Amino acid sequence: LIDPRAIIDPSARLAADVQVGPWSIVGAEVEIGEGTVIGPHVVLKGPTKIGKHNRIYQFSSVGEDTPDLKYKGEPTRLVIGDHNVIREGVTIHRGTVQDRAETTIGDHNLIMAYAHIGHDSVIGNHCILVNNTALAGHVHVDDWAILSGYTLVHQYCRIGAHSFSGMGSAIGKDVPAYVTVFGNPAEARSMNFEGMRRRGFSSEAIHALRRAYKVVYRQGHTVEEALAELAESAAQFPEVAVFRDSIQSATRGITR
Amino acid sequence: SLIDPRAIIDPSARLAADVQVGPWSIVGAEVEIGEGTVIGPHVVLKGPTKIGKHNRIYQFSSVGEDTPDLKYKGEPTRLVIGDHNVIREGVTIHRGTVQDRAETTIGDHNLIMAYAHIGHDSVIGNHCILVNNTALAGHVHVDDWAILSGYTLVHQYCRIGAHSFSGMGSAIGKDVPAYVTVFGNPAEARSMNFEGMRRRGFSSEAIHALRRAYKVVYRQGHTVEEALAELAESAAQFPEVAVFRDSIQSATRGITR
Amino acid sequence: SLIDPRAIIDPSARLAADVQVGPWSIVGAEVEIGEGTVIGPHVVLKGPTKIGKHNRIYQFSSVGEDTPDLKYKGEPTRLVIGDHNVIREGVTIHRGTVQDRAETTIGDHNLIMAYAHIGHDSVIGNHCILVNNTALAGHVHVDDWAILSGYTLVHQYCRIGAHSFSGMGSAIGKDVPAYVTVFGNPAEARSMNFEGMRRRGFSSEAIHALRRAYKVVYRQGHTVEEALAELAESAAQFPEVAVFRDSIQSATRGITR
Ligand SMILES: CC(C)(C)OC(=O)N[C@@H](Cc1c[nH]c2ccccc12)C(=O)Nc1nnn[nH]1
Ligand SMILES: CC(C)(C)OC(=O)N[C@H](Cc1c[nH]c2ccccc12)C(=O)Nc1nnn[nH]1
Ligand SMILES: CC(C)(C)OC(=O)N[C@H](Cc1c[nH]c2ccccc12)C(=O)Nc1nnn[nH]1
Repeated sequence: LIDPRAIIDPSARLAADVQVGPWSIVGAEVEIGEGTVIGPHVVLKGPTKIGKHNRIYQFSSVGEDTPDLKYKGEPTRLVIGDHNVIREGVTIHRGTVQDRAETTIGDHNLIMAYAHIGHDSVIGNHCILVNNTALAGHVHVDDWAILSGYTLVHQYCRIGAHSFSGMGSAIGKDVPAYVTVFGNPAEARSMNFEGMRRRGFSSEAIHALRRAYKVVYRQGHTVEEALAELAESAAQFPEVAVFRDSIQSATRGITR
Repeated sequence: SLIDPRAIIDPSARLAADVQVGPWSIVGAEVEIGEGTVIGPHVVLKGPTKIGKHNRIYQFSSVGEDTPDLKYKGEPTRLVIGDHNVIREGVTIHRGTVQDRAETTIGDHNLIMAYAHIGHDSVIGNHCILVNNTALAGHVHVDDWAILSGYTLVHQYCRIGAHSFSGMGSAIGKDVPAYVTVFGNPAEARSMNFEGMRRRGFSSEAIHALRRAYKVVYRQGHTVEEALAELAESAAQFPEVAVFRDSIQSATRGITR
Repeated sequence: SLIDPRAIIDPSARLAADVQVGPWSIVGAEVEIGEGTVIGPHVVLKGPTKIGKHNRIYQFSSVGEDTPDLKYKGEPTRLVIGDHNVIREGVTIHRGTVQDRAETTIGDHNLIMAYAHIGHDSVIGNHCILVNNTALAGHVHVDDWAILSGYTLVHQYCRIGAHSFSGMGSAIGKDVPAYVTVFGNPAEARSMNFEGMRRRGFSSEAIHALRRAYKVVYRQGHTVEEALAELAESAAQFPEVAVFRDSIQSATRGITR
């Protein structure tokens, strides 16, 4: 199971069932949960927790220090939940003390080749980061979001649930939930209707969201004006509450 | 010896005469490597995969992996690489899918530069150049002598025409006709790869006919059907113009404008 | 032992006494590493290459490979890296070509982040930051304190001026004068790196002269020659404005407007 050409540190803690391929390093204070397959040529540094039925592909560096000059050797964490797929050459950095000292990844995420998850970034669940997506630092990606290949996300930006970025997008402002964004700089186009139909959203929920988009984007309203209009549609439909909450929590403005 | 003893060579792998495998490389089950092919160190080959003769594959490359685009994979899907190809550091090439071609296909004399991605069921021809971090989604066809500048992104099902050129950071969402130069995200047609025509020894008459051929398609408000009819005569006279017309004829999903 | 036994040290390699090399790293023929330098695991160092003192080179990096550039034909060319440089994961640095100066040169105190590329015959000075996946094509000069944000692409022969800044995903096809801030694909001149100047402690008087110097080049309908002639006075008075004027004077591909 543990290939004899792998270096497993004494401090490491590997649940039974765990596979580690040859020439992989499981470093000091790295936990791995049952069912997790670590590939060949993987560098795991801690303090790091990895959950269950994860797959980490060759040439990935999971749990290294941020090179960001605002990090001076403090003991910070990286947590990864269950049923994640981390592909070839992904880099995931641990937190910094300045924020919450944790980089966090939930469950059922698909992180494609050469993606970068910067320090203190929070990834939720069932997210897809397509090839070479780069999250700068303190980036929050809520559940089911999809970032197309070579999507760049500025420090501290929030990526809403069910949001979609087009290929080569450069995001400098929050993307509300359900919103599709394209280009450099990134601009709002539409709602992720396919994402809603994926979730078996009621036809009434999809209509409430279709309208909610117009309130925010295509009706000349300010953000405070728009939050007021959405407050009843949000009280009625939980799906709209997600959209409304993503705009409310966007203190640094929304992607328009 | 040619096979470094720190490399893992599966019993089912077939190595031909003059093959080199550098240290800590994996030659997985049902990988076939042809005559004089050099596998660097830290290379992962996964099968079923057929690599031809006098190829060079650099460190940190993953050649023959499964697409992550499916969660439950198919077997057997194949990867076929021809002769005299250069695959540089950190390149990812995915095998085909059971739904579509069941094969990713690369021809001969191609240069695939560092960290380029070739997605499931894509077809590369001959004498192509994929510059650093070019990424092909899935079922992309790159025809002979196409050059994609670094960080070019190509959407699923798109055709890259022969002798075409993409500018750095191009995001191609529709077919690029033969010879056409495209730039930006989203990609826009600018001109033709006259530089590339001269290097292939194209007659100046064939180049003048291709310049007029660009105007017919792009600059004179014609339907594609009208463009094809208007090009028919030039196309009969010059094989070079026929390559252009044929690339436009085969675009079901529209051309890059 | 500071040399991991699983590492490959070519007999012809010249390592200072306290050099570290992690497991499964290759220090090839005619590679020299100065005192304090830590090489991580899974690094390929190829020569002829000189690395100075107190450098750090992370896993999956390929430092000193031949350029795939077709004009190179296996000639004996060099890479030279100075002291106190950080080279992050999967960085690729190519040696030079005989057509230029047969050398790729990196100075001191540079931070080169994950999957950056430094093409043949590139010259990087001191205190530069190349953020993730920055790609320099070839013969690119990046002068002191320049910051290039992630996925910045730089065309062959482009000069990146001192204390210059490029935004996320910039595509630089023309020279970036010193202090100038550029964004987007293609790169556009926005203003000057005042944030960067103020922080490094530039004089109020100097910043004010650079602001007017910016106006002169960009905002007064002057051609480059008329701009340089107008700059003559302030260039004469202020060094910072001389660096600016000089970076314009040495621009071979034009300047980013
Ligand atoms: C550049 C590259 C890497 C070759 O392709 C992509 O970036 N992504 C595709 C879509 C895609 C791939 N896997 C997925 C899984 C779930 C949902 C969508 C996808 C795409 O083409 N995105 C897009 N379309 N228009 N603009 N950007
Ligand atoms: C692609 C990726 C990694 C997700 O994002 C970045 O490139 N981040 C940079 C951060 C940065 C700014 N200055 C620095 C100095 C040293 C080190 C890092 C920086 C940025 O966000 N660049 C920018 N700013 N405005 N537009 N693009
Ligand atoms: C992103 C990176 C790696 C830093 O540079 C490039 O993409 N380089 C290409 C090189 C090139 C130009 N002409 C060629 C012919 C044959 C073969 C390679 C080329 C380019 O620069 N492409 C372009 N030019 N203008 N916009 N994009």
